[PDB]
Amino acid sequence: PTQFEERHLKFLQQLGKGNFGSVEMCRYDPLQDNTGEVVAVKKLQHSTEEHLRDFEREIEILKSLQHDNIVKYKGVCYSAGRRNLKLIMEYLPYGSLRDYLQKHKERIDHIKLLQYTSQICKGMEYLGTKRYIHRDLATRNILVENENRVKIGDFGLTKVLPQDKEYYKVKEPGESPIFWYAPESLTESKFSVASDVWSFGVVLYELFTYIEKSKSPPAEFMRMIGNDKQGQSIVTHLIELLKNNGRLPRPDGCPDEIYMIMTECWNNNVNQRPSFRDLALRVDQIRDNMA
Ligand SMILES: CCc1cc(O)c(F)cc1-c1ccc2c(-c3nc4c([nH]3)CN(C(=O)c3cnc(N5CCCCC5)cn3)CC4)[nH]nc2c1
Repeated sequence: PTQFEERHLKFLQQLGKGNFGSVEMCRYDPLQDNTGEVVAVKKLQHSTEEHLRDFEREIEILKSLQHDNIVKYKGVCYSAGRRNLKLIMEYLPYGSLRDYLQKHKERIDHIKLLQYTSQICKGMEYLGTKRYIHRDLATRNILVENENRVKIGDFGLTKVLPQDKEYYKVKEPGESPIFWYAPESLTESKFSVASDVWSFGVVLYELFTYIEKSKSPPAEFMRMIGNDKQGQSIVTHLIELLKNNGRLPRPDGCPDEIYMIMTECWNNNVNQRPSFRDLALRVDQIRDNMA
């Protein structure tokens, strides 16, 4: 069932590419008659021992997850051995929520945005039960199954909390999604349920801007940082801005109670951010009040 042989994988098209790995749309066709299931397949380009260990950890996390709002794991292809593993996930033709929302915004009202928001909270609450910190919550990493269902994707950075600590410190982090990071993640590389809640605030911001390009978190933070950037890195300007209570502005058209939720997620103190359970409850009630 979870056994996939390289000889039966047929390349259909490219679906994405990072700095060290990529995603392809393949058909898994053991009958060789083109009736096989279409799947999304991840592989690494530059396979260093550390990238390999991270990839194996991503696969172990995916094997453990079964939820309606989490992308379905199918298996792994071990044909070329440990050095060239391939991860097999369900293929979702609607793609990312970031792209789907930009494409279908004329048929996606605030009530629909809140239905997606609730599903994301539910998926996140489930991750929390397993002590998993997603670390890359963003609309580009949430996938769409249909008009009524979204699923949390890209578990490439997901970490498991230590048994006795409420945070995981990442010893050696590569290129990071800084405009979605909590301040303690930027300054101390500390990741927790509370830093996933901060990122969730940024996701909610993305949704309510309807992915208007000029309003993206990098566009707004870069404008807020200003023109006079001499002497310090962008991460340094970002750390200072957030310490001085600089925040993404309220999208025009955004309900006040939704912006209030974002501002609470963006508390500088890890211990003062809302829980995903409370976020689901609040979002569900705002959505019920709208209709
Ligand atoms: C296997 C990797 C993985 C690992 C995980 O830990 C995880 F949690 C989830 C996934 C994962 C990732 C993407 C998945 C898609 C998908 N479905 C579409 C896309 N992705 C893009 N898309 C495209 O049309 C597309 C997008 N970008 C392209 N690029 C952009 C950059 C390089 C040029 C090609 C090409 N096609 C529209 C449909 N379905 N299932 C997936 C599952």
